[PDB]
Amino acid sequence: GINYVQNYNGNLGDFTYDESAGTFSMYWEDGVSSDFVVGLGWTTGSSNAITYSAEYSASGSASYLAVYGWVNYPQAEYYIVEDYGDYNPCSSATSLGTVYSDGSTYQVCTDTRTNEPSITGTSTFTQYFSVRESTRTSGTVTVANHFNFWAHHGFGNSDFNYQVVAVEAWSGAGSASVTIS
Repeated sequence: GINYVQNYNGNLGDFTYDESAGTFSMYWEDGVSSDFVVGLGWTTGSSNAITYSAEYSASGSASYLAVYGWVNYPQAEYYIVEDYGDYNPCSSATSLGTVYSDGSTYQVCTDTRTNEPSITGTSTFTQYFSVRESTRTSGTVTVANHFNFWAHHGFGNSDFNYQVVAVEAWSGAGSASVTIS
């Protein structure tokens, strides 16, 4: 029951959505050289499972097909990356382990962003990432398995701000078309 539309620089590409149908698409087939994050979701996140289906094409693009959201305190930005382009965030970040969920292992890592854009303006926050090793573009994400693993490493696992299925990119070109079931 979609009630939040995520649009962070959606203007850099062609973002279309229908909250009633639970569908959206994003074309950035001419390329982008700045960050966008677009998607559909809920004003308050939870640990309920999310089922989605997508056509996602982002080879040669620093991009993610991800469940994305925030925790108010301790302030954290989080990603459960189902598929991605050229860039793996865990290659550079502090490794936390591996979690197994919904048919694959996920590399888990963390990072700290200082004086960067956040749900409160500009601030310092922690990032948690689960990056799928056998990437896919459809399935169920049992969000609770990721939240419970990250909670061992300081993730607040309560006091949630928004949560969306999102497409992000900051370079390259591609397209995406997603349905949330």
